[PDB]
Amino acid sequence: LLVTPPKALLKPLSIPNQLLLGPGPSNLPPRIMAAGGLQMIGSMSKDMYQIMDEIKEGIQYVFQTRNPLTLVISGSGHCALEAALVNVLEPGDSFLVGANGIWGQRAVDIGERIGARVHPMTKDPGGHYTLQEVEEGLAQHKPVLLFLTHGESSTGVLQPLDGFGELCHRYKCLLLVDSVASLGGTPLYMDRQGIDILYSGSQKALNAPPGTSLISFSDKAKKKMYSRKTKPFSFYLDIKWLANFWGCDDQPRMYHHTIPVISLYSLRESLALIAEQGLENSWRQHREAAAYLHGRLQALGLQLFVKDPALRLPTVTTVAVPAGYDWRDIVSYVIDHFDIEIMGGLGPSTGKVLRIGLLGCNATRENVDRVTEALRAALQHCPKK
Amino acid sequence: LLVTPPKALLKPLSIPNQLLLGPGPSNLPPRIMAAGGLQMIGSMSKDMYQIMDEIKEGIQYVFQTRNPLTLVISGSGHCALEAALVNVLEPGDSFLVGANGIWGQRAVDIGERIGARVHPMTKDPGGHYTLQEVEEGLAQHKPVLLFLTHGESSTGVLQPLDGFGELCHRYKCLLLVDSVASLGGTPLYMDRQGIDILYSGSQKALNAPPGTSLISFSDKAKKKMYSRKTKPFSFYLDIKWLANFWGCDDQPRMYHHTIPVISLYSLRESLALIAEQGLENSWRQHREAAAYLHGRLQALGLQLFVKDPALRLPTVTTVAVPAGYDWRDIVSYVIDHFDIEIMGGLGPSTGKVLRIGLLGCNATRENVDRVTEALRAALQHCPKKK
Ligand SMILES: Cc1ncc(COP(=O)(O)O)c(C)c1O
Ligand SMILES: Cc1ncc(COP(=O)(O)O)c(C)c1O
Repeated sequence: LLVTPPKALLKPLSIPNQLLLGPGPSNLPPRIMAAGGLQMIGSMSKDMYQIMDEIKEGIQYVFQTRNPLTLVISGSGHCALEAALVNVLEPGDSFLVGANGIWGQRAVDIGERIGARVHPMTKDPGGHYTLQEVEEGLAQHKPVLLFLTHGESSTGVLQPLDGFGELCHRYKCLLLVDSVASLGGTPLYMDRQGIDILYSGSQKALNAPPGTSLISFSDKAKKKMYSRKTKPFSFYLDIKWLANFWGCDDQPRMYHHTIPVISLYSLRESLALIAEQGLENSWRQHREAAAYLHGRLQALGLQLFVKDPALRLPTVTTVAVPAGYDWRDIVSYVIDHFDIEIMGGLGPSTGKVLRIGLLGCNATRENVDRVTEALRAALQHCPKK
Repeated sequence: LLVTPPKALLKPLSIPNQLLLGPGPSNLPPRIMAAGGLQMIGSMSKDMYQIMDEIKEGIQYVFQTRNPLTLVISGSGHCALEAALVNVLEPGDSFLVGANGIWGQRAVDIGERIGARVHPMTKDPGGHYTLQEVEEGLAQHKPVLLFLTHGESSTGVLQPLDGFGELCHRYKCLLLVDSVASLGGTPLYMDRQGIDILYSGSQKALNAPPGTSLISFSDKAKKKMYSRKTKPFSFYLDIKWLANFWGCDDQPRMYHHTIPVISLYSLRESLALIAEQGLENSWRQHREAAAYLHGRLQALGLQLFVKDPALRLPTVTTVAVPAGYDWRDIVSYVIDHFDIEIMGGLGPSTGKVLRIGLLGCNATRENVDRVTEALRAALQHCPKKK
């Protein structure tokens, strides 16, 4: 044979112990690890459908929606975003985007690829959108769809959502919201806030492993996706097929693709955990953990990148890189000496920030203390121009 | 709150003990279960990249390729097929498809959606392509890409592959092969056989959980994907981005999407297990387990759907549904009474066949015997038309 068994593969798997305090993925609690170690069941068995149905109820709970077109996307946060866009948007459709961070920039990229006429509302990192600004975009561009990031994990921003749905609906625009970083960490009410498409991911405050994502569509969104003149560019993400297999339509489930059974166990357990805790209690925990972190970072002489506390995303905090340091030095020091992962910036915030995540079971004052101690040490050991 | 905590989630997760002898997914051996129970590491950590590098080596081993553009797709087998098509095919490209089962039909569907000029070579379930049939399509349709299913798990057919890559190259056509159901279970040699795009899935003979897939691209395929004057319709599956993050190009790894860290542990362990067994040993195991199943099925009075033994896929065996039975009765009998899963047909083979899988750790004499006794029972106790 051309290729021999890889020597490295003949060694056993060995992973380091890391406290993951960046913007995700987050460490896994015991129940979620335990679920990940379970045996397979048939991907189209009655028992699998029951688990799926329970996951659906769980998503409806954490999104606060009664939308029946609610399901799991078999891919990461990006894949749920792509699923929303390739299904809602048809070539030529006007697409208004909140490009105030990497996530709006990604929505622009996807939208251009699938033929939308994309209209970015570009805002410096750290900014958020007002009702006035969005209405100017609706006036100008008459979009079929608005994208807004709820939790801007690249900039640390918590985007207000009240009023945007009603505004979009007046202009016959659908409202698409990214809650990958905000879900479970901060108030969110899909139906009350008139959101038409809402997606999140498994690996942020839910503390499930990365690889799945959560999505829900309103009746107005469904009407668009189900009256397209062309098929979506994606078969894997075609919502008509996915809606059927997830039991969201009035037909028996037909095979589309094999769902990630073991990941669905773990997701089920992550939704059970937050259902046990209670949404509002989870919001409380994150709010207070972030407030504690903010004060500890400030005591170090560090400056929070988002100055208005009301606009700070509890789950991902941005810290202005301290003058004189190489942020890469700080990030490396924190993992190398304290086995804690934090991150620098991303997209427009690249080079400008450090990012510290407080996600679910890892949103604790203990972890705030750990990362604060590690940052303190990095500031006095990392070289300062 | 509009929605209160679902009471069903407040109960513990419980799963039944099922022997999965369908065409996939397969049961997990203990080492793969154990990998899936591990703690997280950073998704862009040095240690993660090492694990990715080892998985890449494991893919190059099981595919038998030295292609540097080899990586995991963060999606099921369908996602790897879509990744191949959306990156290789530009709107208007001629696309020749071996449409001899559901997998060719799905390639047609994707090709149509992404604006290719699709030319199906249609065949009835059980059919396979000869070199002369493919050359007639290559001459008539001038394709930039041919899709062939290697292991046609919906029909039980093993498509010969020798010489198809060379033939395609003579017509300046890329060869894309689906080996989701064949990999590990039957001979396959990506570079030797001139295959330009090869993909497989995690949940068949590798016995990993479903949801990841394996893909490799030749330099000829890479040239086409990196030479197009349109961006692919997908960001999530854009090969330029994926190649970078998987360490296949000249640039620092950039964040694209978060890879499924835990699934990569388990996929890594699955590649380690087959690297421990040895490809050829795995081929022998499957060949012998299937030969045994074929004998035991025929001794029951059942007819194998693929009449030419050389065309029989070891990993997935199609059986004619016996006259007078509702195949649904047989399949439900077997899971309801024995906790054994088998399947009916799929796409064109629906209603025509039962499908029995022998995949990796499940490809054993003991499991052939269990399914044989289950079918014996089902034949004795399922209603037969008057
Ligand atoms: C707000 C936000 N949106 C989208 C994503 C993308 O998720 P993924 O990395 O899982 O594709 C992330 C990581 C995120 O924080
Ligand atoms: C040959 C073959 N191709 C493709 C698929 C689809 O794979 P998945 O369900 O993982 O998307 C299967 C199941 C298969 O046996």
